[PDB]
Amino acid sequence: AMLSPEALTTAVDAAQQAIALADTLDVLARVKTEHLGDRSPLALARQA
RNA sequence: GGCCAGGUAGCUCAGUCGGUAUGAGCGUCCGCCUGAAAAGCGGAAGGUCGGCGGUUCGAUCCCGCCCCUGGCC
Repeated sequence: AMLSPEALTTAVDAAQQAIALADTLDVLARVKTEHLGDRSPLALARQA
Protein backbone atom coordinates (compact mmCIF):
# COMPACT_ATOMS: atom_id res chain seq x y z
CA ALA A 1 0.00 0.00 0.00
CA MET A 2 1.39 3.37 -1.08
CA LEU A 3 -0.71 5.71 1.10
CA SER A 4 1.66 6.46 3.97
CA PRO A 5 1.22 9.69 5.97
CA GLU A 6 4.36 11.10 4.34
CA ALA A 7 3.11 10.03 0.89
CA LEU A 8 -0.05 12.15 0.98
CA THR A 9 1.89 14.97 2.65
CA THR A 10 4.37 14.93 -0.23
CA ALA A 11 1.47 15.44 -2.65
CA VAL A 12 -0.41 18.08 -0.64
CA ASP A 13 2.75 20.10 0.03
CA ALA A 14 3.49 20.01 -3.70
CA ALA A 15 -0.12 20.84 -4.58
CA GLN A 16 -0.47 23.78 -2.19
CA GLN A 17 2.89 25.11 -3.38
CA ALA A 18 1.80 25.07 -7.03
CA ILE A 19 -1.51 26.66 -6.04
CA ALA A 20 0.45 29.37 -4.22
CA LEU A 21 2.53 30.01 -7.36
CA ALA A 22 -0.60 30.31 -9.53
CA ASP A 23 -0.63 33.99 -10.50
CA THR A 24 -3.43 33.94 -13.11
CA LEU A 25 -6.73 32.09 -13.35
CA ASP A 26 -5.58 30.25 -16.48
CA VAL A 27 -2.52 28.88 -14.66
CA LEU A 28 -4.69 27.87 -11.70
CA ALA A 29 -6.95 25.87 -14.01
CA ARG A 30 -3.90 23.98 -15.31
CA VAL A 31 -2.74 23.38 -11.73
CA LYS A 32 -6.24 22.24 -10.78
CA THR A 33 -6.13 19.59 -13.51
CA GLU A 34 -2.73 18.32 -12.33
CA HIS A 35 -3.46 18.33 -8.58
CA LEU A 36 -7.24 17.87 -8.27
CA GLY A 37 -8.46 16.25 -11.51
CA ASP A 38 -9.00 12.59 -12.28
CA ARG A 39 -5.32 12.25 -13.30
CA SER A 40 -3.76 13.93 -10.24
CA PRO A 41 -1.45 12.13 -7.80
CA LEU A 42 -4.34 12.27 -5.31
CA ALA A 43 -6.53 10.66 -7.99
CA LEU A 44 -4.38 7.52 -8.28
CA ALA A 45 -4.31 7.44 -4.47
CA ARG A 46 -8.09 7.78 -4.11
CA GLN A 47 -8.58 5.27 -6.94
CA ALA A 48 -6.87 2.63 -4.77
C1' G B 1 -53.51 11.22 -6.61
C1' G B 2 -50.76 5.88 -7.26
C1' C B 3 -46.27 2.43 -7.59
C1' C B 4 -43.10 3.10 -11.28
C1' A B 5 -39.98 4.98 -15.41
C1' G B 6 -36.70 9.40 -16.67
C1' G B 7 -33.15 14.48 -15.54
C1' U B 8 -25.74 12.29 -16.89
C1' A B 9 -20.20 16.74 -21.09
C1' G B 10 -21.34 22.34 -25.40
C1' C B 11 -25.25 19.11 -28.67
C1' U B 12 -27.81 14.00 -28.95
C1' C B 13 -27.56 9.92 -25.79
C1' A B 14 -25.33 5.20 -23.25
C1' G B 15 -23.72 3.25 -18.53
C1' U B 16 -22.79 1.87 -13.07
C1' C B 17 -28.12 -0.41 -6.55
C1' G B 18 -20.31 3.41 -2.40
C1' G B 19 -13.72 4.57 -3.42
C1' U B 20 -11.61 5.41 -12.35
C1' A B 21 -18.61 8.13 -15.76
C1' U B 22 -10.62 4.50 -18.17
C1' G B 23 -18.28 7.14 -21.27
C1' A B 24 -19.72 7.28 -26.94
C1' G B 25 -20.69 10.27 -31.44
C1' C B 26 -20.29 15.14 -32.80
C1' G B 27 -18.63 20.35 -30.50
C1' U B 28 -13.72 22.90 -28.03
C1' C B 29 -7.91 23.07 -27.66
C1' C B 30 -2.44 21.60 -29.12
C1' G B 31 1.11 19.09 -32.45
C1' C B 32 2.52 16.67 -37.48
C1' C B 33 0.53 18.69 -41.84
C1' U B 34 -0.94 23.43 -45.33
C1' G B 35 0.71 29.84 -48.02
C1' A B 36 -3.63 29.41 -44.57
C1' A B 37 -7.28 25.32 -43.90
C1' A B 38 -9.84 20.56 -43.37
C1' A B 39 -9.53 15.42 -43.37
C1' G B 40 -6.03 11.81 -41.47
C1' C B 41 -2.64 10.55 -37.49
C1' G B 42 -0.97 11.52 -32.53
C1' G B 43 -1.98 14.28 -27.93
C1' A B 44 -5.33 16.88 -24.38
C1' A B 45 -9.32 20.23 -21.70
C1' G B 46 -14.23 20.18 -19.92
C1' G B 47 -19.48 16.91 -15.84
C1' U B 48 -19.41 19.12 -8.84
C1' C B 49 -24.39 12.38 -12.91
C1' G B 50 -31.91 17.19 -10.94
C1' G B 51 -31.90 20.48 -6.17
C1' C B 52 -31.83 20.63 -0.34
C1' G B 53 -30.74 17.44 3.47
C1' G B 54 -29.96 12.13 6.00
C1' U B 55 -26.36 7.56 6.49
C1' U B 56 -21.20 6.64 5.87
C1' C B 57 -13.70 7.55 6.87
C1' G B 58 -15.69 8.31 1.64
C1' A B 59 -22.28 8.69 -2.16
C1' U B 60 -24.11 9.67 -9.59
C1' C B 61 -25.59 4.31 -7.06
C1' C B 62 -28.85 3.37 -0.33
C1' C B 63 -33.20 6.89 3.01
C1' G B 64 -36.70 11.38 3.13
C1' C B 65 -38.71 15.88 0.80
C1' C B 66 -39.13 18.96 -3.38
C1' C B 67 -38.35 20.85 -8.41
C1' C B 68 -39.74 19.03 -14.23
C1' U B 69 -40.91 15.34 -18.61
C1' G B 70 -43.76 11.11 -19.66
C1' G B 71 -46.77 6.72 -19.49
C1' C B 72 -51.60 5.59 -17.27
C1' C B 73 -55.91 8.92 -15.02
